[PDB]
Amino acid sequence: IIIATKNGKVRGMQLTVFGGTVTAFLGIPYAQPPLGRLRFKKPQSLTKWSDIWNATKYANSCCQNIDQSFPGFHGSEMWNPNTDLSEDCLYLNVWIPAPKPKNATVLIWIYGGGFQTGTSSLHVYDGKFLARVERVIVVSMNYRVGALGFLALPGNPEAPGNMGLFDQQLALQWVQKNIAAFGGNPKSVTLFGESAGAASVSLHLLSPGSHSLFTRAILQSGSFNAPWAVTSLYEARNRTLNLAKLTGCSRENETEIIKCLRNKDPQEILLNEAFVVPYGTPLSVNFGPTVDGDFLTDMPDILLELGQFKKTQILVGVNKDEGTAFLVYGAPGFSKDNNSIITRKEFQEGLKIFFPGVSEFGKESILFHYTDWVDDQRPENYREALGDVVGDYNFICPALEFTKKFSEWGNNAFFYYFEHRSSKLPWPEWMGVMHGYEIEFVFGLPLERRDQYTKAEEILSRSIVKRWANFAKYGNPQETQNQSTSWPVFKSTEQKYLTLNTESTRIMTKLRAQQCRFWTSFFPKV
Ligand SMILES: *[C@@H]1O[C@H](CO[C@@H]2O[C@@H](C)[C@@H](O)[C@@H](O)[C@@H]2O)[C@@H](O[C@@H]2O[C@H](CO)[C@@H](O)[C@H](O)[C@H]2NC(C)=O)[C@H](O)[C@H]1NC(C)=O
Ligand SMILES: *[C@@H]1O[C@H](CO[C@@H]2O[C@@H](C)[C@@H](O)[C@@H](O)[C@@H]2O)[C@@H](O[C@@H]2O[C@H](CO)[C@@H](O)[C@H](O)[C@H]2NC(C)=O)[C@H](O)[C@H]1NC(C)=O
Ligand SMILES: *[C@@H]1O[C@H](CO[C@@H]2O[C@@H](C)[C@@H](O)[C@@H](O)[C@@H]2O)[C@@H](O)[C@H](O)[C@H]1NC(C)=O
Ligand SMILES: *[C@@H]1O[C@H](CO)[C@@H](O)[C@H](O)[C@H]1NC(C)=O
Ligand SMILES: *[C@@H]1O[C@H](CO)[C@@H](O)[C@H](O)[C@H]1NC(C)=O
Ligand SMILES: *[C@@H]1O[C@H](CO)[C@@H](O)[C@H](O)[C@H]1NC(C)=O
Repeated sequence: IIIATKNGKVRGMQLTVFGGTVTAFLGIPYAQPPLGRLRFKKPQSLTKWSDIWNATKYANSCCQNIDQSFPGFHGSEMWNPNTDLSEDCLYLNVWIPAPKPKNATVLIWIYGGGFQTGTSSLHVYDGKFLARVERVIVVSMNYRVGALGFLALPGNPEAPGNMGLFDQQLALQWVQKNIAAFGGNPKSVTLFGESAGAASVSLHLLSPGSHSLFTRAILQSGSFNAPWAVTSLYEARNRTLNLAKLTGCSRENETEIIKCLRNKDPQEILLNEAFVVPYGTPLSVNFGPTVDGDFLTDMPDILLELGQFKKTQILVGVNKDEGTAFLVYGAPGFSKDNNSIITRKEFQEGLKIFFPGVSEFGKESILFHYTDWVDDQRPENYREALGDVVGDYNFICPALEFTKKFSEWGNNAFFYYFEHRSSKLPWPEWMGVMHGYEIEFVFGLPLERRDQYTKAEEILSRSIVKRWANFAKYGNPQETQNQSTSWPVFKSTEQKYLTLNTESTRIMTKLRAQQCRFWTSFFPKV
């Protein structure tokens, strides 16, 4: 219950899970607190300690604006930090099965949230069920989000960009140096993540500094080639300057700007992040990954296109209704509290909200491609169309394109389409299988017969958990014991994918083929 790590001993705590025991180490530091002269810098190496570090509580979450759009509503508030905000947030968590394993595969979770929010302490990222049920080790880290994590003056070590990515990288390396002491196999490390975390995972596939830090990869609802995932070096600079002016820190010595931004206080930086883009959307990523020339040596689309990435197996997937969650955060006529039937002209107005800098002709080409109703009468037609637009453009099509390009270089890839709507889903039914609501199934929360999930959800979560684990341990996401549908590899020819739900597990082909041809080939031209 005490473990010696390369920088000191840490005390853990024991959890009882399903008539058994998991050992939890919550809040292990892994970097020097990035405070004072360290803010905006790459994380620094943690200096040794002689005590027992008490790893018994989740540590501070990184500073972030929180979602206040639905005060008191669990659908939104379940994603807000459940631990004090602080700049002193570079901690990680380890769940180890009991008894202590001897060469366990390690699952490293990277949370998502548009690169501006999120924290490893969330209830639906609790790693104890995976450790209990499949006897893997689960690791998760906090990493700096927003401008504190991704503010970029490229080339300038005072604000080089991609600090949050380097936080993640530092944690991956902590797993390399220390997880063997916990009973884990550092040669069997699977990164998994969702949304911006999935996109983070995919950039770890392109980053040479990360190639030796993990074995395999799982990408849930995200990848770097998503339109939100990489800030241009153009946007990045115009955005730090806009931050600087809104903080009265505009100097000409760009390091003087950073030193000036360093003595502003977190909430003053946080309050101004929102306005560095002239027009934002519910998908805005004001401060995200950039081609820093360090973590990321070239535009990632080129590296993807030209085969420059770690060669290994990947597991990629998306949910049936990725886009709906964003509609009630700005789109006219939408509300979580009715069925949000919108008209044609509301739909068009919605496009102007989601595609502000897109020409009139671009916005018409979207309307044209999505408004060809099989049934002209359905009053939901435009409501569903807008969600499909938002989901295909932002998630499903970039994910498919990522998997095609990655598998063309010879590696086994598996693709899933999650289409089960949680029976506990607090959001209205019309929003469907929403962005982020497969995470609870992946982490095995429906395995706890106490918390209001159906039988069928237990069965499906149990199968997903087995498949994620077999992918991590063995590179192959099969459930071999219970006469399950075999999960085929995804090849750029047949493009077979696996659907996940309670009813039927079907092999299908060429997900959203007609919609993605518009987004991936035509639309980038406009
Ligand atoms: C590049 O920077 C300028 C400055 O942004 C403005 O000031 C910031 C501090 C912030 O408050 C933003 O909301 C502002 O927009 C941007 O130029 C402005 O453009 C918008 C309309 O596009 C408008 O507010 C003003 O006409 C412009 N202001 C100035 C001083 O020129 C510009 O949009 C930024 N981005 C790009 C891609 O050019
Ligand atoms: C669904 O609800 C939306 C959201 O607006 C409502 O306004 C509050 C007063 C309350 O009634 C809540 O349920 C919502 O927050 C409706 O959009 C509104 O529509 C009316 C009439 O068109 C208009 O006055 C408002 O500007 C709209 N608000 C917006 C666009 O934010 C919508 O009409 C409702 N749809 C259905 C089918 O009931
Ligand atoms: C670290 O914790 C030591 C023992 O704490 C034990 O665990 C917690 C959960 C409580 O149940 C406590 O009563 C247990 O004994 C302390 O003795 C020690 O002082 C702590 N160290 C620091 C630096 O806080
Ligand atoms: C763990 O497995 C690796 C190969 O994945 C092996 O080289 C190593 O010796 C093993 N360590 C143990 C069993 O302690
Ligand atoms: C001002 O900028 C120069 C480079 O133009 C840099 O060398 C110097 O360190 C900056 N001033 C301070 C006080 O850092
Ligand atoms: C396989 O089926 C058994 C019932 O025979 C069930 O208890 C078990 O949880 C299932 N395992 C998986 C991985 O689905």
